[PDB]
Amino acid sequence: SGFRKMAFPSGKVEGCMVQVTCGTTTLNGLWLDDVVYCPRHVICTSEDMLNPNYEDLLIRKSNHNFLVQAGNVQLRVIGHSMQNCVLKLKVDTANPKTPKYKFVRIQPGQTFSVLACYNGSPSGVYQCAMRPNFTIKGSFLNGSCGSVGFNIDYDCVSFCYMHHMELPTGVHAGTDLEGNFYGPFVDRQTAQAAGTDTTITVNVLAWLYAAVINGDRWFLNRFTTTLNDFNLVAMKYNYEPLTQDHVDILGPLSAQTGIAVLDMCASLKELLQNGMNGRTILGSALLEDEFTPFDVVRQCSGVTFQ
Amino acid sequence: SGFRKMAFPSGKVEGCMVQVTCGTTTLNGLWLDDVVYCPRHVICTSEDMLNPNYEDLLIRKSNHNFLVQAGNVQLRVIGHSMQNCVLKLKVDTANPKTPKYKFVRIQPGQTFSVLACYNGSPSGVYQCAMRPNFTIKGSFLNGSCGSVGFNIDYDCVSFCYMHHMELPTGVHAGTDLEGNFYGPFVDRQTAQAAGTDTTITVNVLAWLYAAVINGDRWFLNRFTTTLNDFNLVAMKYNYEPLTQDHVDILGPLSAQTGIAVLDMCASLKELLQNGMNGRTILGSALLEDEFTPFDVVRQCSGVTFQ
Ligand SMILES: *C(=O)[C@H](C[C@@H]1CCCNC1=O)NC(=O)[C@H](CC(C)C)NC(=O)[C@@H](NC(=O)C1CCCCC1)C(C)C
Ligand SMILES: *C(=O)[C@H](C[C@@H]1CCCNC1=O)NC(=O)[C@H](CC(C)C)NC(=O)[C@@H](NC(=O)C1CCCCC1)C(C)C
Repeated sequence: SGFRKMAFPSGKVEGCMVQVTCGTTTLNGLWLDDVVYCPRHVICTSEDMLNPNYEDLLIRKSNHNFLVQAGNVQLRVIGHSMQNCVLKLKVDTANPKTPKYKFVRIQPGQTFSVLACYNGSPSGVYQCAMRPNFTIKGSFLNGSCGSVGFNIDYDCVSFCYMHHMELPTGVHAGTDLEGNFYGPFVDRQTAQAAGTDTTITVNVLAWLYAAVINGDRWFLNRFTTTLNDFNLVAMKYNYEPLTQDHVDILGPLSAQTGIAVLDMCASLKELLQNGMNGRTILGSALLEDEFTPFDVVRQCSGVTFQ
Repeated sequence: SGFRKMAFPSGKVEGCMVQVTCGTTTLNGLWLDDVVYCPRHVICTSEDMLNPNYEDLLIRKSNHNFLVQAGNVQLRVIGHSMQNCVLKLKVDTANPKTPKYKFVRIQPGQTFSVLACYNGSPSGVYQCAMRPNFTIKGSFLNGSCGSVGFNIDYDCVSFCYMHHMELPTGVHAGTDLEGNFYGPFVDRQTAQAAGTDTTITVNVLAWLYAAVINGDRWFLNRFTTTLNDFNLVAMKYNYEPLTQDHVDILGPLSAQTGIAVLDMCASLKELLQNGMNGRTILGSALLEDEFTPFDVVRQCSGVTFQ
């Protein structure tokens, strides 16, 4: 038993991290086959980031201006191209540690593991969720750009996020591996408003199901509710509306616990309107919304990866 | 900025996990050089675990009775020995993925990363702390035994924990890699009382320092306190006493924030006696005690590993 914030094993991603240096700016790159992917603002100076002209800055750069180091061995760049907000540096050596990989663009509410790196070396791994406002609540310092978010399915690593910037709110914004930002953000040091965040309701319900599987059942009440009446209450507390698709995704958890989804919604409705009265659920005094139903079933059934 | 529960990169440990099968019982093993380490109750049946005679059970076992598989390749056992509560299976092939490693016995209050494995395949990675009562609050299912806890220092993996059992309280007990249990526990299915847990005070203070570094400063009050008067209040709320050694360990965090340790203790004293009044610190409504001062400085300074 037990339930913990669990991240994917990072071994397959660790073998792909390199250091990319262009002048003074050094950050991390993703070495897949004979291509190194990294944020394009590596070609920027501190004065350029206020309003950078990336194409103009890149034209003044040639292949030798990019210092790519994998561990202690330097990789030679033999070509560079810019795809949206990421640079693609073709190197003369293909990464022998390249795993089976995929480039995916995740949806809001989905989770992924972040491998925080500095100077091409991993610092730690943690689990994140794509917030409804297309930000993430990560842990990034100077030089962390190029760190990637990923999921592992069987033996295939699904790269879905690359870190680019931090907003003064404390949250972080980035792109997919094709260079397209998540949300209305741009890679420039200027005022950008992030929309108000919302609680991921289907993830809270999945977390409550995990609590039942682990023996934390005090919050279960004797009532049921309709999907419409639940969403009217959840909307009041800044919860996303629960769709029938979300009810279907919670199917596996509902059958394992014998608790209908609308019955669990009735318990969540009482938790929102009355609070916890100083009690905890799975060791938390707040409702957790960064566990997908797939995360819950994977941890509660022991799904492994190759 | 930002602060997350962060685990070490698991790549160096992933290359050491194998599947160990003895009859029906299958669990995980740690393949280091030409030795595979695994919990000794792999030689037990479900009826044996009530009161097992491990030496008698092992004498009836020969080398071929241990099926060790690394991925899809079977490793041949050429010798077996029992050291306390772990089996040491000598295999004819030395693990080419063996990293620089060390066997350490951690102290209560220290943290480490757990790589949860099933059938020798990693499922996820998360950060744990050795509770004062020598248990851990992990996430383990059937077949997780053999999963190891570890820290990474520079390039050396310090193995410190191997999972053995779960108590009905929901907590988990295990051994170091020499087979010696943490706490007064034995590897048998019988009633065993775990001592009452205690909040790790120096870790809470380190967590409050992390909050200040990340801009969460509302809890800082204008008062100071003595080390003795703080421990009298902390004892009332089941906090471990703060020693001068703990004050010295908090030195780096105190100098970075300019907040004396006894000043932060005065703020923690007010938090304990008055609560948070519905407010959060680093997104938590409860005080976190599973971050060491070393964990805080590593995440707040970006320490990497080879
Ligand atoms: C890359 O390594 C770096 C990581 C940042 C900086 C360090 C703090 N935490 C991080 O994740 N990214 C970086 O420097 C960004 C470069 C882009 C401008 C291309 N810059 C930022 O992230 C800056 N953030 C902002 O300017 C926001 C943008 C929208 C709202 C106003 C301020 C930070 C603050 C340096
Ligand atoms: C090994 O894979 C397995 C992992 C356990 C079992 C599954 C639940 N979560 C885990 O971590 N360990 C295992 O089966 C133990 C074998 C030893 C007896 C050698 N058994 C247990 O962990 C059992 N726990 C107990 O018997 C406690 C011991 C002290 C208090 C009374 C009950 C579990 C409950 C099967």
